Amino acid sequence: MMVSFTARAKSNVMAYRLLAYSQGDDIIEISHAAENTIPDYVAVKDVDKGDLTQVNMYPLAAWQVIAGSDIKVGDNLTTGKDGTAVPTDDPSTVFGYAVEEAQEGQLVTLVISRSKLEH
Amino acid sequence: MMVSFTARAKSNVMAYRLLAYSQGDDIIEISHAAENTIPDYVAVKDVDKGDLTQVNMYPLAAWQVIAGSDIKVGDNLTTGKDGTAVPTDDPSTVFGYAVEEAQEGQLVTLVISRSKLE
Amino acid sequence: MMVSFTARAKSNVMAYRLLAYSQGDDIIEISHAAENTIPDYVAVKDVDKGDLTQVNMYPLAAWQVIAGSDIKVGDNLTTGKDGTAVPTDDPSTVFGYAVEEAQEGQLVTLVISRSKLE
Repeated sequence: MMVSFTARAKSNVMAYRLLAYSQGDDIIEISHAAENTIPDYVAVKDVDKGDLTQVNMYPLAAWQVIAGSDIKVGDNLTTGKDGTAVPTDDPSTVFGYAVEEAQEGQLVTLVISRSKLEH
Repeated sequence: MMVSFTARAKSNVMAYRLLAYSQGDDIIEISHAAENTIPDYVAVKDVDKGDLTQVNMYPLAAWQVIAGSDIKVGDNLTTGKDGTAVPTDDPSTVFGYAVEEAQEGQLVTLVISRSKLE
Repeated sequence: MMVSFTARAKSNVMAYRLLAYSQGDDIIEISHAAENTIPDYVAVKDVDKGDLTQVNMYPLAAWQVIAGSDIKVGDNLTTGKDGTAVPTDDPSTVFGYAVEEAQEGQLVTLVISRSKLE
């Protein structure tokens, strides 16, 4: 159950980083989601600025994202720098919670959820 | 692993049209979502009025629907006629935005507002 | 994609009951969701208090859950007692709506939704 569309990278996109969709010229542009925002989707490949890319979207349950800092199992997560995922406690910016442990730079597996886990 | 349910078409349903769920006697019913309403899902096959179907619903951030008129990238979309997707200027009726161009009758891909990301 | 992780039961958990997740000591802890709360998932097997268990979470838009009382198609559902699903009128507590009927104690199928049907 995959749905695909073509996009243009408006800035360099690295694999396993959170993505924002934006209005380009006759095309959707993708870029790393901004810090402390709710992402639109997640990248699974690296795209160079200005290149076309096929964005394949899958049913939502869990995402694999690079950790922007140390993440503990059960942390609530928001967007960090460069489209990474980082812990937060601001409920209005949470988009998921970690179910694996990850040091900064490692791939974290998170469950998509706009509600925080009770700590 | 998928959790399915039986549904009955309240009226004739066409593949890749927007659907609304409604209560029936011992059956959830499906029909094309009404003009300018927020849809519940999208049909995968034709279902004649009165016939049953197994709904295999996925939580998606993007849908593919038949365009009811010409659509430009980024247009905000609501339900048109016969369960199609069309642009609108009324924010309270929008359920997603187009991520590609489509002419009337062409499949259009769109990104949903009311997903697990809302 | 689905995810599989190892959790610890904070309390006794029964098959097809609503679950709440909480943060434990570098592990997710599970227990029956509390009455009138929004659950995080549903158990597929009994788990004794203190035991580790393998949770497999799939991309599902519908769940199967034990009914806490008689449920009719279209009922908006919240968490009842002992992790069961019951009808409710409080919009703040709804987590889905029934798409099949179920007597108390049987399995009901529901579509996940923070909004009431219609």
